[PDB]
Amino acid sequence: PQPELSFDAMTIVGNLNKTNAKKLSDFMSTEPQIRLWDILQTKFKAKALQEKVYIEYDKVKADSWDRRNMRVEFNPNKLTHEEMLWLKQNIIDYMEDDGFTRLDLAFDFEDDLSDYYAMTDKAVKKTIFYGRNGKPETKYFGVRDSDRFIRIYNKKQERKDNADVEVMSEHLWRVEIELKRDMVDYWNDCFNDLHILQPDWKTIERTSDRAMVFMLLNDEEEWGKLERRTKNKYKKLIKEISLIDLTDLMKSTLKANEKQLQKQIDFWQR
Amino acid sequence: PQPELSFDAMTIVGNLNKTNAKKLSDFMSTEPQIRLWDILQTKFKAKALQEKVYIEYDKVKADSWDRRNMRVEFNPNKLTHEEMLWLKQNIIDYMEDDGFTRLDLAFDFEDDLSDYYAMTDKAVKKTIFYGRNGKPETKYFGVRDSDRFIRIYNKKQERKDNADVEVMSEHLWRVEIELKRDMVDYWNDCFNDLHILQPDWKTIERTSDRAMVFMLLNDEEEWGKLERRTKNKYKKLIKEISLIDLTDLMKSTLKANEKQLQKQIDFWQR
Repeated sequence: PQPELSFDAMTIVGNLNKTNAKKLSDFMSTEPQIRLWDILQTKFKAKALQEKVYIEYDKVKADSWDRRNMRVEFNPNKLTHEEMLWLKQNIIDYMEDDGFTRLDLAFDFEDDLSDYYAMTDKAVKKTIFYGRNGKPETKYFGVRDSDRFIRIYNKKQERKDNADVEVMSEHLWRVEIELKRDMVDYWNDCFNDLHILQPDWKTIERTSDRAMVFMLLNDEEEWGKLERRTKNKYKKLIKEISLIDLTDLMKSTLKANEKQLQKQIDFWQR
Repeated sequence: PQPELSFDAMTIVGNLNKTNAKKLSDFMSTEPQIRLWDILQTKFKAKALQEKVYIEYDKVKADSWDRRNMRVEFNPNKLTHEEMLWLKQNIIDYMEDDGFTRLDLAFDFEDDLSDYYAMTDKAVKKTIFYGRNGKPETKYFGVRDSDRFIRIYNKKQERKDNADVEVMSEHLWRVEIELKRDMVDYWNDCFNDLHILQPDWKTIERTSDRAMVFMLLNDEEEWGKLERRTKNKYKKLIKEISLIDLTDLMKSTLKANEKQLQKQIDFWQR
């Protein structure tokens, strides 16, 4: 099936007038439905819309480092159009120099991806959480504080664990692609290096090759020991080996929805 | 070599009088060298000894979980005898029902443990943090909120990352054993189920060799592809190879230091 695609988090950074700082700070105090703390004239913090939006202002940090002085954070999938309009009119519009600092792509699949092998052709860090079973439940590729980070994990299990309403599907896995700083502008093709695979090594006829791969695919630590020219050889081979690569479906769904998603972004920037 | 062993964290939980709550709350306010916040009559938080000791009191949250109402947290390796005596006299003594909630065993090794891994006789959950190189830096066995949790990680790398003074040894790895709640009393012979192992093939110097074996050990059909002259080379190699189990050295060092460690505990409970 085609995976559902959506933005899953958005950060927006901007700068705020002396006049507007207060104006906005003033406004917020009057509304009991917003939660205010860490207040000074140069500082404030806030959560709004039943704690779905984080809002932070700090000028002295902003002056200390040559940066923008207000962030707004939230997940658009959990906001109501009504709400989105409220937030734009009452917060975002009053920011200047405003743009995106974060942007997350969420591909939901109704398959089980435990059984796929997820890989980057690039030489980066990883993290794997295994279940009691010895099988993987959550995978991270890259590091969170970076231009690009990827999670692949069992959404069903994660939703169940979070006491969310249970799901009609028998399997549900997400593939989240966190784009920060300048990478946000390339969201429409950000999983070029990424592949989600599953091959059948038997059908291959070179013997040492098959062993070597089989090991790489069954002890992730063994990548750590391999010479760099070697790493590339086996990266090549892995990709070269598998029939169905879900990358292709992702790229497709992305293209199919590029225009809507694009509009959805444009909305915030006007 | 024999690994250095020590307790690496201690939590102490107790209960505090109405009288003593204030008394202590009063005492602390007078010392500018201790940092007080989140104050109510039922609540208070504090860090002392240059932020090395956390201290938290909460009556409303003690009973709401059916526990004792004050924690004191700290790493004994980073405290001065002077300091330890200060803390006992000015804090711990005024607690009643006092006992240990947490206790961590730290085995430092001057070897490289990258290729070693732990297994209980259970198939518990796991976490592995890999470096950019593809090698493992940190391994977790179990879950942190439990009677028992184990970290094995590169202390050298972790100390370097923490901007600690660099170390004369070329390798330094720790094996931390976090014991909580009732398990603390059994710090002393846990390893009937447990082994810190290196599998057969891991022990080999040679990448191609170790791959080839791993495959032979995990796919029966791969013998069928191999002329006899090869089979023997790997037959030879297999027999030639043993698992290394560090458990034994740990049990030993533990026994060797049981009495000191035991005294070191007794100190706090008087």
